[PDB]
Amino acid sequence: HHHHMKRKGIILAGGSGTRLHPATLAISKQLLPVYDKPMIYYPLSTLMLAGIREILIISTPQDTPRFQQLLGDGSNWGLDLQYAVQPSPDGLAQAFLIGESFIGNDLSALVLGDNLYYGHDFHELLGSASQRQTGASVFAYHVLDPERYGVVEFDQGGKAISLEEKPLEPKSNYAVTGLYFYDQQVVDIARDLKPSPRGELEITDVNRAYLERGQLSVEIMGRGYAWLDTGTHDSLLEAGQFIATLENRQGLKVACPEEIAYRQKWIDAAQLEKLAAPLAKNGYGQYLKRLLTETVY
Amino acid sequence: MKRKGIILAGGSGTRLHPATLAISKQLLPVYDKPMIYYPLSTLMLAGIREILIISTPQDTPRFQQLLGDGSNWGLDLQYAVQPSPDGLAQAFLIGESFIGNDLSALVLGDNLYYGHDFHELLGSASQRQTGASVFAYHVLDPERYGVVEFDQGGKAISLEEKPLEPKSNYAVTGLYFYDQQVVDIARDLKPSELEITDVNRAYLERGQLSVEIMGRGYAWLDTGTHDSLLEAGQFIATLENRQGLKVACPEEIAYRQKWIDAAQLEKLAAPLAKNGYGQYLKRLLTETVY
Amino acid sequence: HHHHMKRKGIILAGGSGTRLHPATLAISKQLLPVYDKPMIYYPLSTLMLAGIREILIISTPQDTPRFQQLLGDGSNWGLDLQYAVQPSPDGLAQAFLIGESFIGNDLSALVLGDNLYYGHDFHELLGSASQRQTGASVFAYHVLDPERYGVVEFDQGGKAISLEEKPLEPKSNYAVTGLYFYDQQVVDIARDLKPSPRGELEITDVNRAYLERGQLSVEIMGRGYAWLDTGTHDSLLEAGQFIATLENRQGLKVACPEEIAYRQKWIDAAQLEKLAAPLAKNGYGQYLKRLLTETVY
Amino acid sequence: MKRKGIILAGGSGTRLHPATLAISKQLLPVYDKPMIYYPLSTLMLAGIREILIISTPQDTPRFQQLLGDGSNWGLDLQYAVQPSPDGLAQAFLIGESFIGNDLSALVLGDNLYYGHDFHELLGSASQRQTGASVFAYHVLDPERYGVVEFDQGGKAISLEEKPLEPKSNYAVTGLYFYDQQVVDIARDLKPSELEITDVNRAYLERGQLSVEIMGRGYAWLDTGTHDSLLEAGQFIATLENRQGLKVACPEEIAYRQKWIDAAQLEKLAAPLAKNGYGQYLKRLLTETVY
Ligand SMILES: Nc1c(NC(=O)c2ccccc2)c(=O)[nH]c(=O)n1Cc1ccccc1
Ligand SMILES: Nc1c(NC(=O)c2ccccc2)c(=O)[nH]c(=O)n1Cc1ccccc1
Ligand SMILES: Nc1c(NC(=O)c2ccccc2)c(=O)[nH]c(=O)n1Cc1ccccc1
Ligand SMILES: Nc1c(NC(=O)c2ccccc2)c(=O)[nH]c(=O)n1Cc1ccccc1
Ligand SMILES: [Cl-]
Ligand SMILES: [Cl-]
Ligand SMILES: [Cl-]
Ligand SMILES: [Cl-]
Repeated sequence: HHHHMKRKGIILAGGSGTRLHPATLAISKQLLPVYDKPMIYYPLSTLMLAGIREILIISTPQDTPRFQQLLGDGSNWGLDLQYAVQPSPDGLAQAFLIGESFIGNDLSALVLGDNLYYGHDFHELLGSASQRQTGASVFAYHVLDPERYGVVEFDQGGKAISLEEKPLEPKSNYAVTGLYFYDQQVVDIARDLKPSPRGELEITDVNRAYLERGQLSVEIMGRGYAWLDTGTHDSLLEAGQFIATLENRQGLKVACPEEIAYRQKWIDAAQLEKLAAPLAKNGYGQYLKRLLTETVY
Repeated sequence: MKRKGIILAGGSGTRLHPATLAISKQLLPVYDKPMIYYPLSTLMLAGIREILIISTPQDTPRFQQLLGDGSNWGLDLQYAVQPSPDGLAQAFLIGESFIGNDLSALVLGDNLYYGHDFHELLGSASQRQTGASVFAYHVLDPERYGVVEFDQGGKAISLEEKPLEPKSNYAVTGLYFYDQQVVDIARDLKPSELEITDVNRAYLERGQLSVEIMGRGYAWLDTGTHDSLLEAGQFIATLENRQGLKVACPEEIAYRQKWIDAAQLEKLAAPLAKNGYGQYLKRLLTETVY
Repeated sequence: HHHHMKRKGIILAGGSGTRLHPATLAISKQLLPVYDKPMIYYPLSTLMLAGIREILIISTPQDTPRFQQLLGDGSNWGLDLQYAVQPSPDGLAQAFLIGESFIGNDLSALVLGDNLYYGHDFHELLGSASQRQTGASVFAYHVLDPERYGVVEFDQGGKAISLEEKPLEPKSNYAVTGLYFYDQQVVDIARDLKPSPRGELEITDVNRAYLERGQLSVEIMGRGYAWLDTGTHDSLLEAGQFIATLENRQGLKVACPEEIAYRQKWIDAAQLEKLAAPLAKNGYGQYLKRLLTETVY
Repeated sequence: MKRKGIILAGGSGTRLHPATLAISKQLLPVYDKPMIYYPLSTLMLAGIREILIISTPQDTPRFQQLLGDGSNWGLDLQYAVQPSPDGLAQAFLIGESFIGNDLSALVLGDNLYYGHDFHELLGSASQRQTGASVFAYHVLDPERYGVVEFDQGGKAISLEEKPLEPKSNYAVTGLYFYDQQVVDIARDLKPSELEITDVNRAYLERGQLSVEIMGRGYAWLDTGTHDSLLEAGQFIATLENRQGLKVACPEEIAYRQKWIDAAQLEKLAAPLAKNGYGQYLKRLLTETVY
């Protein structure tokens, strides 16, 4: 027949299996707080910073109602939030099959629900990835332990020439972060994925697909950014200390969704005033109130 | 006489919202385990095996899922709800039939204790068949708590809940031992909240309150703020990683109290075998820890 | 008679009096480590990032030999380091009287020896301040406790219109950080300063002087930067945790002077190899060695 | 018999360079006070007032400036140098004339201890007039230390310094009590370094080594890395800020041992009056701390 561009977001905030049991037995990792807010506020704030307003949250059946209770339909923050369940954790690239109907014919963005980013001109780094309407965009960050991640190899010109998932002998220390930008080809790339030996559909196979077509942009997220680790109990604790230090220093919050919707002009002063009221007695609501007065450059 | 325990893990209101908007504080981890493991481990260390967990209606199912009926750790867990947050002393009205004609002990679900000879320090409270024991602890901010005042001879002469002008820096901790009188004292309480400090004052007036000092060489950790939640997890991380030993591991404590045997400990470590907690429980079977 | 532009740096790493006694009784604050290196490496690294190679370190008479033992004459790192003593702490603006001969007819830069900065495109933020050959440049950063600092007030257009030192009622939450860029007028501005009521020559009077002549640029250092606090034992501990978290995450060091001189091309591979050798057994020397191999973007 | 003390605060080589390039580790603060205050406070808590500080030649003047002759805190401090880092047992050759015919105790200048009833735990070692006492502590990484092996009955049967295959996870801590034999045992040692574990093995072979367990409810903190230095300061910050009480404050401990009086404590707090440490010492004059 005959047919005659915006970008949707997906947050994968599914099962971390038993790795962090028993800490995570009664509740999933992405609802645990990092200092003063739930973990999912951070990657959600990241999507919002990319200008993305229509967002699918993928979680386990057990925990979806709790994600729904925390976040609603998004209307309070100028967003539209929908929900989908992942019955079993079959790999990150399942997000695109699970989210196939949500995505439709649009461009998309995947963020892991346990990743947090901090640093200056992050809005602008996401802007270039979001503005690119063709191909895929990922970010490479220097890490101590690249063997844990998808690793990107660069030629002497600085061109990305290979990707490898958890290599025993990394070709560089540049890990692919858990924020991915995709055009309309990804659902089709995802549907042709064959499981890997450990029973998972690998995002690195999706990104390699783009690489082999010449449509993978790999931007460096520099060392002046913090891409923090929530993979261990220890790293979770370091992520909370990190955010506490920045917030207590500056009197500004990292990854406050109310604030970000306010600054984007997705909600207005009066709506922000309403969101503050039920939290007026604690520091978070008193912080939302203070935003109405102050110019923050 | 057998002593029954109660963990009160009720609501903290909106004070830590949005961090606790999704789920109650006592289910969140402190470092490597759910917060409630810590006060539970305290009761177990006092020899207490029959225990009532009281939480909000929304969250009981989840305490219940986490901990079950206790039988896997040689405990006998029961559960009950606190519909609204109307004071710690409701624990004894909600827990009345559970307690029966027995001695009891109440620990708050968010209190963490650490230190040497804690088993002994709780032994002396536990073995008192008569009266009540509580613990006083020096703190920077006594206004936040029940404050005990002492005479020059070291005798408790008043308790005050959240006084504007604390009489001392001694704060009553969230661990309480009681005889058969506490239910009836709980039942005649009048709202101020139904205050645990009124329960303890009732025993004080009758010369039946033992106020033992919990010395400066014990850790009574603060989980009342986001900052103090953090310091607590850092505090436990430092101890566990220095020693290769875990703080408030119920499976280990059951095993050491001989409430479960080596074969049961082995089955418990099986599901967790690929991570550090299972590896740890496996390592306990063949190492002597003094 | 008849006469016929580079920028020199000064690090003020003098007396913190008795405020941090007894921690600082046997040694000055600026030699205490922040995680894995001495505190003075951080502000020194900041000057180096601004392209500054000729640097005066001002310390107490008691501690100069220890600053000299740590840092030498700078030749090992492609720098020229000189030393001057401050017999009594009479205020930060004394740096210009103490450093009058060192400065000569050049432009200058003052950094406090206990300030540390982290964040992306810091090189570029310093570049604009350093390239400005006229007037003064300072940086304003949002803090929880502006009452502790020099506070900058902005009009609705975002123009700086006043400065106040430790105001009881701050006009904004924007504090002036401890990095200052100056033209050839500063030594003369400094020499006319009259002590303040508490017996100190105030840098805020110097900056107000520039403001009243229309030659103070106040650039915002955004919230995506960390300007960390070493004013208390607590904040010192948070600064060390902060740097440990970033360094252990990335496998890169913050404020490694050897690395920065290497990357600037002030020293070469073989010199860096020599600086590594006496530290080869510890993580710091093994890190200097690894830099010779790897491309870090 | 009077027992004299030695703090060994010698060189850590280049291991923490460049952080310690400027000055030795034991002069750096842990949170709010210089590291050496902590092992010093340990000796004081054991009743030890006559103390020899041994440090590198470069740094002695500065230990000497920091601490003086001790008289202001009711101590009697002396000082001596360790020219090179040739093993902890040199402490007894360097300290030989200082020790004389007396009993002695050696603490490493970078060891931190915390916990309840520490005064008592050191009392039982201190009061032994014969033989040597050391402390064993469970740790994750016993290879880094002197490792003690026990028989099924809990008796020490071997000590090994930094074994490649530790026999247990029990590590000997950096606090050692000795009788009059240690100098002569130190003097017959042969370089392996002159090893403190050889000194302790000499007493073991003669049935004269008391190996007491320092339980899991005590903190023996690690200052051997940059990471463990940090965890230690965080650990002390959390205790001091929770309690409003300081850990290892020599002035306070002198005052409580009645080695200095209220008027002396008052003069000590005067120079520090504008900061928290002086304010703290002033606050100790009019508060009862149990
Ligand atoms: N840039 C901001 C902002 N600022 C904005 O989102 C913003 C939005 C529109 C215009 C200007 C600034 C904020 O309010 N909170 C915040 O954490 N950041 C940093 C951030 C945001 C999301 C994820 C990681 C870091
Ligand atoms: N004392 C123990 C023990 N020891 C025991 O449970 C025990 C009990 C009876 C006999 C032998 C060991 C332990 O295994 N785990 C633990 O965390 N502690 C300390 C502790 C226990 C509860 C709360 C805070 C600290
Ligand atoms: N930008 C760098 C760099 N990179 C450089 O200095 C550099 C120098 C010349 C060209 C490219 C990069 C570094 O090596 N270490 C470092 O801590 N930073 C960040 C930094 C440097 C100084 C003060 C605060 C943060
Ligand atoms: N026990 C005390 C005390 N208590 C005393 O010194 C003391 C000694 C004799 C009688 C009464 C109190 C103190 O004041 N400060 C302190 O840090 N402690 C614990 C301690 C002391 C040294 C090292 C590690 C922990
Ligand atoms: Cl960067
Ligand atoms: Cl104690
Ligand atoms: Cl920014
Ligand atoms: Cl113990």
